[PDB]
Amino acid sequence: QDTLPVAAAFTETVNAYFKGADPSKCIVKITGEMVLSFPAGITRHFANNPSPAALTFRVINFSRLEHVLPNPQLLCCDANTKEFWVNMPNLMTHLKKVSEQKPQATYYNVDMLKYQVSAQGIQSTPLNLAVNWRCEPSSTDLRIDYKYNTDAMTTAVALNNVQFLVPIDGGVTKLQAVLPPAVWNAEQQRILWKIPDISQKSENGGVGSLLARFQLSEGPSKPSPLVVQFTSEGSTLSGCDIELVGAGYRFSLIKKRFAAGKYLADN
Ligand SMILES: [Zn+2]
Ligand SMILES: [Zn+2]
Ligand SMILES: [Zn+2]
Ligand SMILES: [Zn+2]
Repeated sequence: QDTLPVAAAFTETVNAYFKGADPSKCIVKITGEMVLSFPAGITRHFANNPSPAALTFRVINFSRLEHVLPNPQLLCCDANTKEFWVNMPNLMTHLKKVSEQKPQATYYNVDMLKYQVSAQGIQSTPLNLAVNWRCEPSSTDLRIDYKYNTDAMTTAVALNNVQFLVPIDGGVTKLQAVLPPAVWNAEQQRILWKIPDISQKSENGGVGSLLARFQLSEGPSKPSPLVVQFTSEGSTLSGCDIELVGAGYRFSLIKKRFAAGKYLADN
């Protein structure tokens, strides 16, 4: 059983732009990459195997992907499934090069597939947002409504390190009625909320509001984009998975994760 243990990862990035409370105006773009990881020692392995067993895999739910770019050195020579035969001499050349360059490395990550995920508006979005501003001549009311949305992801999984940053115009003298607690950057004139986790297991099922009032010393505030951050582990957005075909290899791990890229909301 000289089967090389190997690892795979899908990593997805969701971009979203929300416009007031109007779902039809939400612009969504999801991208991703599939990466193969080879464990230190592969070089010795290929030293014993000049003509190794072919590395062939199949990507599940392939129809959910569009704009697929296969590694032009390692790949490319029907509905929902696509099979690949990795180019072995080029993979070994590669792995020899990076190994003789980072000999201390515990694994070598190789990019196989770059792709886009067919998205359908606000449904494809793991965190729904609606922002409302009330801009008085000397006062500003800010409301951020968020909703954890399981429909965007393959399996119900938490959002981690969630950040809500928003610039406040008009020269703020004082913060009032701030709920939950946030952090005011004075030098930068902008407010930041942090929630460590959001999910079904969160309070109110992952549905919440961020509230702030601001006293101004200069005119009204002009609303600015809410910028959001979060990461996630244990699920993809695309619903893709990977399988080995043929003998000689084993997946030691298949890591699935996604993260917010440009994730904005306007008034
Ligand atoms: Zn071996
Ligand atoms: Zn096929
Ligand atoms: Zn290379
Ligand atoms: Zn990469």
